Amino acid sequence: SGFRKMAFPSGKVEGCMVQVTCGTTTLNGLWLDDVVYCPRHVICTSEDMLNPNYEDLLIRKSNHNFLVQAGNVQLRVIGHSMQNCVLKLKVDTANPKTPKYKFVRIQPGQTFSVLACYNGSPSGVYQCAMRPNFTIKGSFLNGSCGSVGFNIDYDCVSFCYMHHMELPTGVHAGTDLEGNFYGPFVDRQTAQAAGTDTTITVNVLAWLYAAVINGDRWFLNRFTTTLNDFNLVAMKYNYEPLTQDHVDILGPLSAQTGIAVLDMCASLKELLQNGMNGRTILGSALLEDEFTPFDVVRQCSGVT
Amino acid sequence: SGFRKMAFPSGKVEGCMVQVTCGTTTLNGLWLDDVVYCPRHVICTSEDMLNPNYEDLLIRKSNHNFLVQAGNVQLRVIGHSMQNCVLKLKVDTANPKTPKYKFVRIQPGQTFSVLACYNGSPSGVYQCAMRPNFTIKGSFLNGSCGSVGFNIDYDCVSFCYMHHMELPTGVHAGTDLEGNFYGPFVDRQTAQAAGTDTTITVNVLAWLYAAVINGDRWFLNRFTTTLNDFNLVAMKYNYEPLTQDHVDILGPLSAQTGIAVLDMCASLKELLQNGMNGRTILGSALLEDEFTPFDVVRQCSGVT
Ligand SMILES: *CC(=O)N1CCC(C(=O)N(C)c2ccccc2)CC1
Ligand SMILES: *CC(=O)N1CCC(C(=O)N(C)c2ccccc2)CC1
Repeated sequence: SGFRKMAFPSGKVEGCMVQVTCGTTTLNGLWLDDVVYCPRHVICTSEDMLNPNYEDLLIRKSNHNFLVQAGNVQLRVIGHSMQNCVLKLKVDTANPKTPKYKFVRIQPGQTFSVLACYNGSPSGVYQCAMRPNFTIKGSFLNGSCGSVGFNIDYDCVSFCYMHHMELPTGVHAGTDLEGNFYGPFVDRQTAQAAGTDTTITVNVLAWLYAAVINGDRWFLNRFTTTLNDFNLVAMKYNYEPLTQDHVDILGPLSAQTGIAVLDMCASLKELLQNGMNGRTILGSALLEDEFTPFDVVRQCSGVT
Repeated sequence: SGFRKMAFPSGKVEGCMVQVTCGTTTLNGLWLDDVVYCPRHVICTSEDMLNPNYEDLLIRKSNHNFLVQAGNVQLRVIGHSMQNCVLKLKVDTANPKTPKYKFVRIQPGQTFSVLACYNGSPSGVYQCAMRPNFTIKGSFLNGSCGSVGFNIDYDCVSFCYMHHMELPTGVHAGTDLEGNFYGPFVDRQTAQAAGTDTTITVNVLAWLYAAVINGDRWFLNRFTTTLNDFNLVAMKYNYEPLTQDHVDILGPLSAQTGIAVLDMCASLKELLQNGMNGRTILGSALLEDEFTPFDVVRQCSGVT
């Protein structure tokens, strides 16, 4: 028992982190096979970032300008191309530690682990969620750009995120591994405000199931609700509307605990309308929304 | 910017996890050099655990009874000995992936990362603290025993914890790597209740500094306090008494932010006496105490 915010083991991704330098700028790169992926803003100067024309700035760069270092050994760059907002630096050596991998584009509500790196060196690992406004609440300093978000399915790493920007409100923006930003964010230093940060309703319900499974049951009540009734309450509190897909996705947890999804919705409805009353659920004083139903199932069963 | 509960990169420790089986029981073992460390309760049957005489149960076991498997390759056991509550299985092969390491016994308030494993396979990584009552709030299922807690100082892993028990209240107990349990817990299925779970005051103050550094400043007030006055309030709310050592330990953070430690104590005093008033600090609705001043400094600067 016990339920914790748990990141995937980072070993497989640590073996992929390299340091990329272009001029005065040093950020991280992901080394898979003979390609190093990194944010294209590595070629910008602090002046360029205000309004950069990346195709133009890239014409001024050659293979030898991209300094790629894996630990203390330098990698030879034999090609360079821009794919959307990432650079793909072809190296002469395939990464011997390349795990089995996929590049996936996740949806908001989906969670992943971030291996925070600086100078191609990993510093820590934490669990994030792609927020419904396509931002992530990360922990990234200068030098952390190029750090990746991933999920692991047994031995295959599904890379979903690469860090690019910090919005002036402290939230983070980045791309999938094809260089397409999540949401409307651009790799430009401009006025990009994040939209409403809605709460991931299905994730809160999943975490309520995790709590019942681990002994925290005080919030269970004698009520039920409907999807439409619950949604009126979810609307009021800036929660994602609950769909029959989310109800179906919650099925395995409903089955295991014996609590119908709509009854758990009525518990969540009461928690929204009345607060926690100074109580906690899984050691938290607010409704946690960065555990998916799959994360709850994984942790509650011990998937490796 | 952004502050997250961050675990150390788990790569170095993943390469040490092995599966240990003794009879019907399968748990995890730590493979460093030619020794595999595992909880001594691996030799118990569910009947034995009520009142086990480990020296007696161990006489019935030989080197060939300890089945040690690293991935799909079996390790030959050439020796076995009991050190306090852990078994040390000498193998014929030194772990090629043995990182630089230390075995350290941490104090309560100190934090570490747990690589949760099942059948010698890592499932996830999360950050814990050794609670002042010598328990940890982990996430461990059956099969997770033998999972370790660690800290990393550049390339040296300091192993501090090995999982052994789950108390009937959902909290966890284990040993350092010399087999000595933290606190008064024993590897016996008996009535072991955890003591008062006091809040790690110095860690809360450190996390308040992390919050100011990242933009959350609403809780800052026009008050100050003394160590003795603050301690009257800390006593009332089951907080650890603040010492001049903790004030000194907070020095670097006080210096960086310009907020005197005692002024931050007065902010913490007001938060204790008045609550958060439905507000949050670093995305949390309660006072976080599992970030040490060193963790705040590390994350706020990007130590790899
Ligand atoms: C996220 C990251 O690693 N980086 C973005 C900020 C950047 C930096 O420190 N400065 C000042 C800069 C350089 C070039 C272009 C814009 C801003 C380091 C890399
Ligand atoms: C923590 C851990 O991995 N283990 C302790 C519980 C144990 C188990 O499932 N049972 C039923 C058991 C076996 C032997 C002795 C006591 C309890 C699996 C290992």
